[PDB]
Amino acid sequence: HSPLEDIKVNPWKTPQSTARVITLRVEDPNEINNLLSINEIDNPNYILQAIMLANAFQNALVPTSTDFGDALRFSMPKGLEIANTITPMGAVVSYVDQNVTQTNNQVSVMINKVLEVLKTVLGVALSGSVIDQLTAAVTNTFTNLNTQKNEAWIFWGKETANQTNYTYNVLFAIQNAQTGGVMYCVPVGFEIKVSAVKEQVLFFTIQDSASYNVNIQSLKFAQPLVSSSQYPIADLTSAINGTL
Amino acid sequence: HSPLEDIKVNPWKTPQSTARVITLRVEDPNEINNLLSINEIDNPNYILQAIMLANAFQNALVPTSTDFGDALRFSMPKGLEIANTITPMGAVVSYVDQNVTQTNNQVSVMINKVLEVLKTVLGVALSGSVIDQLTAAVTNTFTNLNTQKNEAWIFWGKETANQTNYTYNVLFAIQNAQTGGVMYCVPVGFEIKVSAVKEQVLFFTIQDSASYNVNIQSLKFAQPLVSSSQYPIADLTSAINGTL
Ligand code: NA
Ligand code: NA
Repeated sequence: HSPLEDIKVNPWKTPQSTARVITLRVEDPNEINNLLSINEIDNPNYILQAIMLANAFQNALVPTSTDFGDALRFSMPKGLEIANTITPMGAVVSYVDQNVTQTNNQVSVMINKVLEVLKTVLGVALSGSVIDQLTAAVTNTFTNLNTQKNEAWIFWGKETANQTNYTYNVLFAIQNAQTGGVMYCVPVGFEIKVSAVKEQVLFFTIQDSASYNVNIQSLKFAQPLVSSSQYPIADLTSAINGTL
Repeated sequence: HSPLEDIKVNPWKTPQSTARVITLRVEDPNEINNLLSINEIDNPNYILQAIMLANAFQNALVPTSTDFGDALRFSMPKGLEIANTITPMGAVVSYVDQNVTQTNNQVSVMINKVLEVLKTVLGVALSGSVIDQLTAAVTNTFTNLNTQKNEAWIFWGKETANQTNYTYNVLFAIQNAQTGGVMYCVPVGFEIKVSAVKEQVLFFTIQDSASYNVNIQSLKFAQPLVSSSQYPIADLTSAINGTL
């Protein structure tokens, strides 16, 4: 019942997203998949294609060294080998195998360091389109670990009084305006040593301080798009199960 | 190359889950959906059914009072009305509309209070099967809000020097051993007042202290299962878009 004011437009205020977010936890899959699958898609007709890329790079996981512990991590080298075998055929655009370290800094700093590596792998345009999920995904690598601790993508290694070893395996599938005719796939294998006992790590936040020695292995894989709109849903159920 | 030791079995050590987790962020859906869709499924053939339940309860969102701010929240009453219209037909098993409050306690405490309400709605058996996602989902209602702040399920209301108002809309779809022949659907509308400015709230952790006044509105809806294995994927793309 008030008067209608003229428009004051703040060109910096970010508008609320219209993006729909759906998370699926698939109990007891026929075939085990140890990659957290994070998908940024504008056309659901490429969901099947995204899952099938995750199915493939499952074979690029490898055990860590015995001195690290009993863990699986995505290997950049084996990833390259596997990349070649994927059909429809496609190209490895970039790859990285790099150590990241820090001393007595906040976890937030470490997150930014890791983000800097994955942003280099994705590139500016690609980073921008997935910035929210990318940030959240790296955040959830170092914090929010309690609800994740027994999940299929995280593996705990050696556990001393001064240090905890663990691996974390996440995969990004991107298909939007910035990808055009290809879907991009970016698996990431984290091998993390952190200067805290597990009980503390399980409840680490961005405010907590810690020293890290971290190895990141990743690659970027473009696969030309293949719509699946005409295939039955049974084919998607099969891809999720890893039996397709 | 070591000797093979006899088995020492600790019956309390939780085994690593085999559950596959896939998150979809669907850019620019045809129809906007303001519910975070969290799905606990053992058979992907019921994914379509889960999305279609989320599509329906979108219509049960309502604006908050003007004094709260410009926000949408799932309404338990309107939910009941909408429940009746859903096909295939089904039953409202339980519903809640309850205030939860706390004074100068840790955020962790508040999370537990809310969890106690949603566990009452789900029941013991049902709670147990989805305990990890349920805990994470309530955790992400009060913390990890920075990467979420501009997403479609969270709305910011009035923002004073002493208080922040916001709503949070999440939906659980459950289909597993504990559900049998029905899928369960549990939408949740949070109306949250918290005794901190937004800048602080955006970076609240479980360790932070705050006073809350929170209204929770939810219901539990059983729908007999309908497999979609024979339908084309285009039908799933359509359900995601809200055009089916
Ligand atoms: Na961000
Ligand atoms: Na838990």
